[PDB]
This record gives sequence, structure tokens and C-alpha cells, in this order.
Amino acid sequence: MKFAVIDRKNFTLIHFEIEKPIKPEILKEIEIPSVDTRKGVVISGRGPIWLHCFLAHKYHHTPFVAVYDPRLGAVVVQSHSELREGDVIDVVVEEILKGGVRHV
Amino acid sequence: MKFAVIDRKNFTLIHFEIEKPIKPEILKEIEIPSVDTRKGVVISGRGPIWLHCFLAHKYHHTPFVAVYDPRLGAVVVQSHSELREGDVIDVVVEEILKGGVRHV
Repeated sequence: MKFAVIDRKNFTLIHFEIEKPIKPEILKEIEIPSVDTRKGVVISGRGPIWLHCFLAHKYHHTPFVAVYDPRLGAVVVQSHSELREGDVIDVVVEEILKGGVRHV
Repeated sequence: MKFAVIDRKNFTLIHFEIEKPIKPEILKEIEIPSVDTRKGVVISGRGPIWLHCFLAHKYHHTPFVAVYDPRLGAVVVQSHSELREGDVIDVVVEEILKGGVRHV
């Protein structure tokens, strides 16, 4: 698995890509990218539902966690901030790519 | 949305079914089933990834949360118990249906 991390003013984007199909046992072994815990997180990538849930939990200490849905934007699934669950963060792919990508 | 809740000795199964396609705004409004917080939770159902992540977060206070995958069983995605992330709980549909279904 490969991560691409983009640090924006108010959130960090964590994009993952699965290069080979994965077994659940690797969740123990995944090295998750460190982030500024003072900003929320948007998680994006194609993978099994349990991988998204695992990643969303790993970032639960941040102000909010949102999960990217290509038909909506990033849906807030947990928040300890002004955002409510079910709110949407409108991420535009051409705007996010103006930021630096950190490859972990 | 409809929930079916099955209380087993060591975990509670929370199955959901979406009767009409849903907007993210309803996560605020969802009445989630109460469970014995002394047992972990297995979450099952067909729905958007953000709905699974939302439900997994709502049950994070229990000893563990697992997400059902029809090809594997229930994959542990968070745990504060003897289970490790990535472990699998082997649920057999004909055994779980021996239990009482609580409809919320």
C-alpha cells in the first residue's frame, strides 16, 4: 500500500492506493501517515470497506474525519469540531493537486 | 433505514438495510440501536462507505468493532480487547439466525 498526503489549510488529505489485493491481517502492520492533529482529515482511495473504517478510526483524534465519495465530496463521518456528521466538504481534484504531495 | 440487532454471547450484530437511497445529511438524524457496551459489535449491511464508517465510529466505545465482508467474515477494524485489528470473526449466517432479532 502507498499513501499520498496533501496538507491543506483546514484539513489533511490522505489518499491510499492498493497495489496488490490485501488480507485483513495487514491492518496490524500498516504504517499510517502522521498528520497535524490540529486539522481534520479527508480519507480517499479504492479499497475494502474494512480498510476505510480502519483508517477513519486511526485518525479519530483529529477535529473531524471525512470519507471521499466521488459523487458528493468528502462526507464527514465523525467530528469534534464545528462540522456535523453528514456535512460535506467540497474537494476539487484540480485545486488539491496545487498542494505538495508527501509520499509515505 | 432499518436495523436488525442480534445479541450473541460475545458480540452484538447490527445489520442495516437501506430502503431508499440516502443523503449524507441523515447521519445527524439516524437513531442508532443501543447495545450492551460490554460486548463488541459486528456491523453488516449494503450501503455507502461513509455510512459504514459512521456506524463503526458510533460503536467505538465497545470492546471492538468488526465490519462484515461476505468473502472473509467480520474484519476487526478497532479493538480495545484481546482481538487485534485485522483479526476475523467467523460468523455463519445460519448460526446467527438462531438468535432473536430485535428490530429498531
